Amino acid sequence: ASKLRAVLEKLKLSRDDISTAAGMVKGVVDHLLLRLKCDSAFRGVGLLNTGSYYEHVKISAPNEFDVMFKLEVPRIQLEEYSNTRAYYFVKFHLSQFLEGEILSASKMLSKFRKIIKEEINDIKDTDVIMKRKRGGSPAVTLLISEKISVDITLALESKSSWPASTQEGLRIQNWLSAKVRKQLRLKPFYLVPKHAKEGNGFQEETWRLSFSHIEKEILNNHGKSKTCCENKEEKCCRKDCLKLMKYLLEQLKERFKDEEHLDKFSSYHVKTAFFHVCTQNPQDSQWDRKDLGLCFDNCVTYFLQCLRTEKLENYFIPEFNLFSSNLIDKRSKEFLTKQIEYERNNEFPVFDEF
Ligand SMILES: Nc1ncnc2c1ncn2[C@@H]1O[C@H](COP(=O)(O)OP(=O)(O)NP(=O)(O)O)[C@@H](O)[C@H]1O
Ligand SMILES: O=C(CNC(=O)c1cccnc1C(=O)O)Nc1ccc(F)c(Cl)c1
Ligand SMILES: [Mn+2]
Ligand SMILES: [Mn+2]
Ligand SMILES: [Zn+2]
Repeated sequence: ASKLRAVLEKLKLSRDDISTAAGMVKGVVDHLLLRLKCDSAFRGVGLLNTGSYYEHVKISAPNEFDVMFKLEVPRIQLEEYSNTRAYYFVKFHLSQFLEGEILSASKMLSKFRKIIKEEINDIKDTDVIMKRKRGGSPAVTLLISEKISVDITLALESKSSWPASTQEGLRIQNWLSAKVRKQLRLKPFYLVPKHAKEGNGFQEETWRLSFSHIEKEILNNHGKSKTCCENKEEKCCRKDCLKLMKYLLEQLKERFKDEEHLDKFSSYHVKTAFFHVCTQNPQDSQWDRKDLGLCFDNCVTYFLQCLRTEKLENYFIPEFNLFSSNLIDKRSKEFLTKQIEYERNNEFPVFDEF
């Protein structure tokens, strides 16, 4: 009926596209998993599916999938890197990766990337290529059949207690319950080969904490009520609001692709801000389908406040500020503030098709 509901209709994924893309991705991922198990270093890899497709908040087309290839490293000892809260040294067939007693993130990622590159070349039945290494990413990115991108992130799995920098994160007690928080923090955590900033460069030995699996569990079990979105009387608009925030940023980045001020914004910024708004608004009655426009406004104004105050804490690691001036210039946040305010004040013309 409404403008926003019409936008959501256009953002829905086609069942046929899903069927084709799911089969294509599974074939390639399962192949690489099998072949990586042949290498002595990656003998123990397992699959975890992550990101927006597996949280059912992928929009427009199923053409971008995220997966972790995780390895359990028992007796893992961590050392936080230079008070960064999110980046760590890992102290420790893995010997090829040691730089001292440090298990080098870049060394492992390099070898991981090299094995995958050699293995996709032998896939003659399918058209699979490696995309160029994108700086700062822990992923190795594939393109299947010129159309579907798959980001494969190497991860070390730890079944130890989560690091102390997470003690005050995951503030879900009033929304999803204290007992759920306790259950989630008994799950493993992951380290991925995303390196801390060091000057104008990177500390290439360091790893980054990742809780992508907890983000998926929260998105796929997202209500105060256990039956949220399982029946026609409890269809909340939380996922719709995240889809609309993602589309707002996707559209602005496309329009402003030649404007440097939008380069460092990402869908993870809107995902993080969305989790915070869920913490702020914990009741399912604050996400009623009939209030879609108000709920989406709640999300837009929260994100605008994050930009203006330069505060967007990582949801798991509260002293890691994604909107720190060390990461994004004030001028760039003000620029995005300007464009989002324009959309809010004009009923989101960037959502119009014509
Ligand atoms: N900067 C980051 N910090 C922590 N985790 C991240 C970061 N970027 C990506 N991730 C994780 O990796 C997943 C996949 O990344 P990405 O493909 O960029 O996002 P997405 O959520 O799948 N959104 P999209 O692909 O645009 O629909 C995210 O959902 C996060 O769980
Ligand atoms: O840091 C990054 C940079 N982002 C990307 O490379 C990107 C860009 C466009 C689409 N997708 C992606 C992707 O990452 O999937 N990603 C990241 C991934 C897993 C993690 F556990 C952590 Cl901590 C960070
Ligand atoms: Mn994705
Ligand atoms: Mn991705
Ligand atoms: Zn719901």
